[PDB]
Amino acid sequence: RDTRETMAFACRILAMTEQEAGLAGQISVRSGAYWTLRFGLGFDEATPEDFIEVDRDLNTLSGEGMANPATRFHLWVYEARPDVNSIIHTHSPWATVLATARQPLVISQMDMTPLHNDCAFLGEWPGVPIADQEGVIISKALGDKRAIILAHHGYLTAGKSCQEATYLSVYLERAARLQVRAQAAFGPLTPVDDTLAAEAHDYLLKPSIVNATFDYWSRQTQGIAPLTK
Amino acid sequence: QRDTRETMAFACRILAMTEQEAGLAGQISVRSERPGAYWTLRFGLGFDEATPEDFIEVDRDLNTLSGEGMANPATRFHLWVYEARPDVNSIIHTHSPWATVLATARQPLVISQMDMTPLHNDCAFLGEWPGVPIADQEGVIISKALGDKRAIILAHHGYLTAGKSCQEATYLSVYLERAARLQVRAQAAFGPLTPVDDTLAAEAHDYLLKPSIVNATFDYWSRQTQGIAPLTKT
Amino acid sequence: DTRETMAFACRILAMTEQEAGLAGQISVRSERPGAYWTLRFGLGFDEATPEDFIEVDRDLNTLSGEGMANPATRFHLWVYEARPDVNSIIHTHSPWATVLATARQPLVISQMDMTPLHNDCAFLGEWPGVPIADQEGVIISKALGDKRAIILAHHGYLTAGKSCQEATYLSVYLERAARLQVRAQAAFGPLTPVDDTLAAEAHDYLLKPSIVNATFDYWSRQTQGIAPLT
Amino acid sequence: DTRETMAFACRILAMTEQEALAGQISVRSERPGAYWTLRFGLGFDEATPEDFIEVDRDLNTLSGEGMANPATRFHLWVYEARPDVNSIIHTHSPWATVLATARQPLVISQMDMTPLHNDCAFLGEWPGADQEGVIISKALGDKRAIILAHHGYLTAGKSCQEATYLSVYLERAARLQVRAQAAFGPLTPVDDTLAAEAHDYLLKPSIVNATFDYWSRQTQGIAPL
Ligand code: NI
Ligand code: NI
Ligand code: NI
Ligand code: NI
Repeated sequence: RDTRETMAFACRILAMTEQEAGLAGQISVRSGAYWTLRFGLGFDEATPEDFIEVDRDLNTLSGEGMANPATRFHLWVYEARPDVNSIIHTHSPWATVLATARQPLVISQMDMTPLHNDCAFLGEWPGVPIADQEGVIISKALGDKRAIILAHHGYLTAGKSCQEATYLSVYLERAARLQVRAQAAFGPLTPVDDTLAAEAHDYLLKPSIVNATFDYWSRQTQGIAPLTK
Repeated sequence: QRDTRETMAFACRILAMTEQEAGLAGQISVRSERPGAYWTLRFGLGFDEATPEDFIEVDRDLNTLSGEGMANPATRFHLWVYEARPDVNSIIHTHSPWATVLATARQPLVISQMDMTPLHNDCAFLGEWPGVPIADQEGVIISKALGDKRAIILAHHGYLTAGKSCQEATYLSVYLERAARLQVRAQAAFGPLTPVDDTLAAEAHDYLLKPSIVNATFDYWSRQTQGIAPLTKT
Repeated sequence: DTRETMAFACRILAMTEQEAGLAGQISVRSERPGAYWTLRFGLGFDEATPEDFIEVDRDLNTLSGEGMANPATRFHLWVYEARPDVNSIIHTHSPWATVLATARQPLVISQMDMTPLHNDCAFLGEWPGVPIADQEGVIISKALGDKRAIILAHHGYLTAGKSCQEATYLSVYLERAARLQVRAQAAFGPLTPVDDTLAAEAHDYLLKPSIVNATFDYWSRQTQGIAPLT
Repeated sequence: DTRETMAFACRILAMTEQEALAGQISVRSERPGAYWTLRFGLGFDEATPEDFIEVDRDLNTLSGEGMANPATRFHLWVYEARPDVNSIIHTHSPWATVLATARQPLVISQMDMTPLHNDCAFLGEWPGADQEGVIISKALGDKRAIILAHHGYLTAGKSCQEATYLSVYLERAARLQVRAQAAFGPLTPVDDTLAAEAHDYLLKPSIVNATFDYWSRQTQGIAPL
């Protein structure tokens, strides 16, 4: 119940922080099974009852609905990364600009540091590959990283929890927006010092900050009343 | 008739939601079951306010055959596209923000990302801007330049999409506008883009244009326009 | 009817994203000589109601309505005196038109919707700081000449219409034209202008009273809220 | 009244699009060595008057319910260095952070940028509370604002209304500069004498307070016609 509620909030947060590209969004949580948003729904309409548990053959083991067959590749990532418990893939507007231009992230600001030495870049675009080819390609290119920019496609985040995968997704999208806006006006950016970036990376990825931020974004999706007159 | 008008009303709300307003420049039509006629949004209304009763059926002379209202005379040229393209049943024309950047800069789309592929080998580019021609000349110019494509970027003007259904014309419109936004933002920061392989782009084009995906995506966007309740508070 | 039209013009300007603190100005020439209708000081365009528009004279005395005029609108009298054809003036520091003003870049007519400003947008290259009405009015009236709009370097823009509907339509079209030009030049460099003869025909077509008034009425309905489809 | 003013300042910052839990706001307390601030874990968009607490130099809550955001402790060094400052805002707002990330100072080229003319410091070093406070107080000097390289910005006002006004004007000035440079390259600055006159005009209390009250009314919702 807690997992489905967390996944529903993660979906609403991703929709609120403007990540939508038709029905291209995917989310999963490790259960050889995984929890995922049922087929045909967007992140903005997800409720706890829309998350189903499914095996390697995409058979539903718990809940009502069918899995989005495009999430089958997530099993290869979970198999390669025992530390990963949640995966998010979207074609969000600004991260997809970096993907389309074949441009890796350049760590030049405090909030970009959760991706410092933690964002892989897959240069090859295999088109619409089958689940197995995509899983092997993405697991290999991801390596031990928390995120990957997929050239000509979008991005994927891989977190130890659904809260961490969501936090990485939002921070990667905002980091991409900052980099694209800054390079359009001023050209290539000078990165910050690697040692200080690694310290800021560890600071921003502490569970207390990740969970408090996820809970804040969750409250924002529910609506906040203006101050009374 | 009722289902056609309801589909057109949702298409208008979806275009408005996906931010495509430039005054009353927006046009939408659906080929009528009656020869020589088309359904279209009545004059004076924006896409964001369209309801089923705002779609009227008009003839080649712009006489209203069915419904209450007068046609936007600027939609008369659509008849030439329908005549040239028996496969086309719905047309959308707008001056949306990002697609109009490409049109203004005389820059064709460069297919460099998965969601740009429904326009791969499917977007014509009219390089000449003819000013404000009368519907007949506008119709011949646009039908000839469109050829067999699903979309066209009209230099110094905007774009047009031509679908087998109103759902397909809307899907092409949204994907073209988002593809143009991605390209403009990418080129402003990084310069010209590297196009993806043509064969893989054509496969992704065919995958994304399957009727099941087009209709499910149109229905999803239709639900979005109606408002989605937030998750409840405890 | 004048106060209602001005209230809708204000809501339209706020909706179409022109906001910059309380820097906005709007006026309509009064039927009474030497007077003009304007939004009262301290209110933004987004909160304007018909009762917030007052009629004021050259000395900023309130002739009709409740409230005090924004003294920064005094120079509008100089434009009305120089242009008998002008009945409504709008000045704001809208986001995109102000990028052109800040960069000292005139509009380049390269798309259909930019044509209402073709041969109709002056450019004041000098920024006089915070001048008094006497100086600002002469500077702006002289630079505007017979045009419908002017980009004011390092400041913003002003539109001058035969009606409040036309001043509003010019304001929205200028802001969107500036957005299109800035976005296009950032990605692709300087633009190719369209043919002058065709641009003048498109200018006349888009400035016809029927399309100006239908568009103003459409934007008016949008500010009031539209219910989603059931 | 202080907590209500801070609640409106928070809603205005959220409305004028500044969100990155990175946001900080404080007001110097009437009690020496203390400051009022938004409690930990809340964003500016949800702040109510009861969410502002009074805290001491050791981050102990003196008044109200809640714990302070420990990252606000450095505000004490700015208050100690600047007796004229009574409110401080720090955010990583979208456009001001573009300038900070690119190490680009503001170039005063338009009327609404003038409240920052000769009033915006630039800290070039990114150090990754005692060290942060000394570094930021020294770099800020006597200015109303500072762009912090690779980080964000801070404003320091004589009132919460002035800190909020400086925040909004700096973010909009950064947006204007970034959009203009992307399309047209480096900007020509306006005349310094005229910029200083416009700076003084726009920072008059009547304009600052009327503008803050206008933005406060906007956060509450305005009925359509
Ligand atoms: Ni994908
Ligand atoms: Ni058109
Ligand atoms: Ni002004
Ligand atoms: Ni910070």
